[PDB]
Amino acid sequence: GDAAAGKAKSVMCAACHGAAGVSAVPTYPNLAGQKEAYLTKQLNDFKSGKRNDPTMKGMVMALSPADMENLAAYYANMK
Amino acid sequence: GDAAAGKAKSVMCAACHGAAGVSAVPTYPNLAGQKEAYLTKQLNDFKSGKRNDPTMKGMVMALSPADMENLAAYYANM
Ligand code: HEC
Ligand code: HEC
Repeated sequence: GDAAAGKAKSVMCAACHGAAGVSAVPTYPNLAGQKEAYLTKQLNDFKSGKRNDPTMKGMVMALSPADMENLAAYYANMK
Repeated sequence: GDAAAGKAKSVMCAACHGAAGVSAVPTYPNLAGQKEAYLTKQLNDFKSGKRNDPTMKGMVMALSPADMENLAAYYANM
């Protein structure tokens, strides 16, 4: 959805996925420029438990449907 | 893993993930420049069934552990 709203919500995400969506640790994925619909589905799937990862299930706990779309827009538009 | 061997096993993967690791389709992820260790984990997780996606489970059933490392290195280093 809204890239700017996503930025506002990305401070925690940046600690692991990087300030510009490129991670510095090899087990944390890069998000910069990823497909927006794919990113949204992953966040939806962590929240629902469809994709089991204890760290990310925890990170999406407080995210609304709009928040996940917005975070996806923020990373997808990274160049 | 061995990027060169990976590239040689990548024809099927390229059909959805793109010839240069950037996909054309909104629900298919880009793999280009992704972290090698992360990509390797996901492939192992599709094969073990720990990550559920009917399409990718299918795609990994034929791959050895080395093939999966090799594909990961191929995408990670492009
Ligand atoms: C570490 C403490 C993290 C923080 C903070 C955030 N994420 Fe994360 N993320 C982390 C790990 C270890 C993984 C991989 C899980 C695995 O299967 O090995 C991820 C993965 C994601 C993904 C999936 C990417 C993909 O290519 O499929 C996304 C979309 C993602 N993370 C986004 C994201 C957001 C929006 C965060 C804050 C709200 C966030 N992550 C925090 C580790 C960590
Ligand atoms: C479509 C018909 C595909 C073919 C052929 C291959 N993959 Fe795939 N891939 C596909 C989908 C629909 C998804 C997303 C599943 C989801 O969770 O929505 C994926 C995902 C991957 C991943 C995970 C990437 C991530 O960021 O976590 C990887 C590492 C991957 N695909 C690699 C890969 C390889 C090596 C392939 C052939 C051997 C391959 N894919 C084929 C769809 C399709």
